[PDB]
Amino acid sequence: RFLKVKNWETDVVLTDTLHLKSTLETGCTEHICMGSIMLPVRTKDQLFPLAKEFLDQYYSSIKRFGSKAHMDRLEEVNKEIESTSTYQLKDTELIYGAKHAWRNASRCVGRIQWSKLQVFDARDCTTAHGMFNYICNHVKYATNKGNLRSAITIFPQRTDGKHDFRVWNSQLIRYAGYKQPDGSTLGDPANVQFTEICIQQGWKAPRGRFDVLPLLLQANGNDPELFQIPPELVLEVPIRHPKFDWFKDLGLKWYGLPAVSNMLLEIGGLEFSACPFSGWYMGTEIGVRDYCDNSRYNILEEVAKKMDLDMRKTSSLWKDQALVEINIAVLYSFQSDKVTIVDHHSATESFIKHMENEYRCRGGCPADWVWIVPPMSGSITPVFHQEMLNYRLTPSFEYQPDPWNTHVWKG
Amino acid sequence: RFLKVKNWETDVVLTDTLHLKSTLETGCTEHICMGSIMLPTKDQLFPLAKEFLDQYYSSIKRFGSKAHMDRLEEVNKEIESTSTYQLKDTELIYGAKHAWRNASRCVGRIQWSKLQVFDARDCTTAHGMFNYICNHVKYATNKGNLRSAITIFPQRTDGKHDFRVWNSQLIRYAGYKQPDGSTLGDPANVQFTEICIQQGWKAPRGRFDVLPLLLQANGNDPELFQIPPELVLEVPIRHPKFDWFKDLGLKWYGLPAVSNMLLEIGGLEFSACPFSGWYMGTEIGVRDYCDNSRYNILEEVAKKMDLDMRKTSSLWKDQALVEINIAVLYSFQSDKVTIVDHHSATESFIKHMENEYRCRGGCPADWVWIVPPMSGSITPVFHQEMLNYRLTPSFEYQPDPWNTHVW
Ligand code: HEM
Ligand code: HEM
Ligand SMILES: CNCc1cccc(-c2cc(F)cc(CCc3cc(C)cc(N)n3)c2)c1
Ligand SMILES: CNCc1cccc(-c2cc(F)cc(CCc3cc(C)cc(N)n3)c2)c1
Ligand SMILES: C[C@H](O)[C@H](O)[C@H]1CNc2nc(N)[nH]c(=O)c2N1
Ligand SMILES: C[C@H](O)[C@H](O)[C@H]1CNc2nc(N)[nH]c(=O)c2N1
Ligand SMILES: [Zn+2]
Repeated sequence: RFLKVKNWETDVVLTDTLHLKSTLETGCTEHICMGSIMLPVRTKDQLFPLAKEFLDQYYSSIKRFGSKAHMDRLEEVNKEIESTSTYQLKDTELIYGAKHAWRNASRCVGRIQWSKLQVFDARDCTTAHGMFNYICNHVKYATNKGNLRSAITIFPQRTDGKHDFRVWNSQLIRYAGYKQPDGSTLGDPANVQFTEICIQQGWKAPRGRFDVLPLLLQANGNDPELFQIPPELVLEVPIRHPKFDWFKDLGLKWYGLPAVSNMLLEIGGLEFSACPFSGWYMGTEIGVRDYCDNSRYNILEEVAKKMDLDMRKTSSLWKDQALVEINIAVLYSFQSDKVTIVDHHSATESFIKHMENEYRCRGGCPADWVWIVPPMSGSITPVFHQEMLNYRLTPSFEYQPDPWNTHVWKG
Repeated sequence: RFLKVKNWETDVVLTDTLHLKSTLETGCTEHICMGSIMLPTKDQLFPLAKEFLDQYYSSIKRFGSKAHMDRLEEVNKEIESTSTYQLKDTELIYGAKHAWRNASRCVGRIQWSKLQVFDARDCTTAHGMFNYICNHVKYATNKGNLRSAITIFPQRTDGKHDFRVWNSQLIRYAGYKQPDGSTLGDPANVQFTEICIQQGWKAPRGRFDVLPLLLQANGNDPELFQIPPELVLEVPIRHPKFDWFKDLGLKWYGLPAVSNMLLEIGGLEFSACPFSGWYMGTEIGVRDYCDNSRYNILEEVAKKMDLDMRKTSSLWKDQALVEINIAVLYSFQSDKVTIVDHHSATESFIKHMENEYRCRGGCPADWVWIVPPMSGSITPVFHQEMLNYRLTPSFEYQPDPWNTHVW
């Protein structure tokens, strides 16, 4: 079967065959679409077919499908599974798997970059201190003094689910949030729960509005341990506006390195529960979501007051006016400090080229419109007008429950 | 199977049971989501009629009543006999209001029960259709105090006698391809502007020429009619800050009146059912004015604003986009023509959703269409999980008539 998608701005039509290789389920049925739903201990039984399919993919990509190297690897993995109940990926396979998990990430607009991913193998790590060392090296490498480089660090895979490696931080670099007795929040409201865990674990909170959270690292299923990222490794950008001199006095900054650390990396049926990865920011992630979500720093009103817009009627679009200026400031500040950032116009245009290229060389590109379209100025970006097909391919990044909800404490 | 939708800004969780009553298919499967795809006999009829009559009599709290069973029998008699049936006026009004209520792509559904339904099922000619449409337009426009309305022409019989309005909207601006190479007026209507000229129309070849109506009654060739200009309420677009905005020469019409959809009630098909409400500001300012395939004024506006258009990262497009949409709202509000901004309309829809979940068990909703085309995440609908499913009565798409008309 074949499936067509149309760009309604350009009339370019693309044909998807790649969805045929999709096995995992979407959440939708013939009778309900769950496309806007945020989120809709594995035995040898199901593992060898997952390994075989991955190794077929791997050896096909290197033009060795059916070779003796391919057949020998299949044999070797089979015997390792039935004898040890799991198996170890070769370095080349791990790198391939991590790159393709990114390539397959249908919610990621930044995938044109997928093949230039730096993969750090941390599968020999055994302790939380070792994890901290690997993560520091990741941050330093990825940050590269502002010339950001994509990277992923891969800690040992799950064994029986009782010895998991986990990074308890949702991102490697994030600001604390503190609930005050008067009901207000200081810092990032998204991080109040995690901040409280850190404090309970012994973290001495500075209780400011932009406190970089400590790392909370769990090795081999043991209780997690606290570590402070060396401050010289945390590149931050003070936010100023190119026309509004009062904007700096808002006291805003952000960190340069977006580094997601709570997802699970699935490769050939193996589960890597700690696999922090990093790229560089699209400006709206900070300017629209981090700063202007009502549930986050929520600076629209203070910015709009300082711009002296008509704030009495929403049809003045004072929120839309302030939002644009804030996002101009974020982009101006990062570029002025020579920290890598991409605006949503450039990013979505690159994604369309990537997607067309993927349809030609690969037969498709799974894409989640709900997430790909940026959270401001949607229809003046080319992705808004692009039909997209969403389906799940493996290798993949998956969500996993927050570890404090599942962890068995040792004491 | 009893599904939950979460609002991630407010943590409000609603439980949807209405989707289990859904019948038609979404285009999605368990292996592939098509949420962003724009367009995915005697025996079939009686279950359709039964399903509809059942919900009608339930809604008036007469389920399982004498009148319910009688009407079920009478329609059953009529289908066995005539191979179709006719709706009572009460059922027709109910069916049209619920077609709107069920329109999962419509953000303006909080108004669904205040729809004025005009029964035009006695219409037989295109001149009669024109007359009904003029009355609709005058009633709906209401000197700028817009009122929702639908006019329902006779239902399909054998598909040879269809009533169709060939316009996609009752009021739209013409589109002309220049010898110079580009497009004058609305590029989206270049083909329809051709079919009007290629049928008799005499075009002013301006930038904002109201298109004539092309009306097809009973399957005959469609006929041209000019809507009386005094019935077409237009708003000149000015900005409450930039005096040069007026010189751009922009205007738009006040009445959004979709005329090319098909209304399905109880299995009966109404191929000509123009309906109208009032605009959300972004439909004009974001889509009509700033789409690259439409009037595409962003460059000229940014030029007049003297923004740095060298690099995309100056967000000059975004800045211009905001000012254009401030002016649209300002112009309509100043001329006392009903319009709603995207902030108000999406707040209304969240309120509508909670109402529908409370009193009905759910609300089918298409996030890809509901979230406005600018400033998405500062509107509450962006953070609202939505379930999309197809209920009937419904409005459906249908092929353009010129691709079907046995001429
Ligand atoms: C290189 C520059 C990159 C850019 C500009 C970028 C951009 C984005 C953005 C804006 C999102 C939306 C998520 C949100 O709004 O919270 C996203 C999602 C995602 N990205 Fe990328 N990304 C980049 C690199 C990467 C890398 C290196 C990886 C993995 C190796 C990755 C994997 C993903 C995944 C798995 C998601 C799904 C998010 C989720 O489901 O919550 N991205 N990306
Ligand atoms: C009264 C104020 C109304 C507002 C503010 C409103 C708003 C909207 C908007 C913004 C859209 C998106 C369509 C697009 O972007 O092209 C839409 C779609 C739609 N509206 Fe409403 N509308 C209103 C009244 C009505 C009425 C009276 C009906 C029918 C009786 C209706 C039926 C629909 C349908 C069927 C769609 C989706 C059609 C499609 O798939 O393109 N609307 N509406
Ligand atoms: C509602 N989000 C909850 C949630 C939970 C767990 C993970 C994520 C998440 C996952 C991602 F891969 C990406 C994001 C955006 C942050 C981000 C990451 C990267 C690598 C580049 C970029 N430019 N930006 C967020 C989000
Ligand atoms: C990409 N659209 C293609 C297409 C084709 C056929 C019909 C439509 C369409 C259908 C609708 F019910 C509504 C619209 C927006 C116009 C509109 C209509 C009404 C009643 C109120 C409003 N405020 N606005 C457009 C759209
Ligand atoms: C309800 C909805 O699915 C949710 O708000 C999504 C919408 N699209 C998004 N898109 C991106 N990139 N990031 C997000 O967090 C979200 N949130
Ligand atoms: C491809 C995509 O489905 C298409 O551009 C849609 C996106 N969402 C939309 N939403 C609304 N309200 N109106 C539209 O025309 C569209 N177009
Ligand atoms: Zn779907």
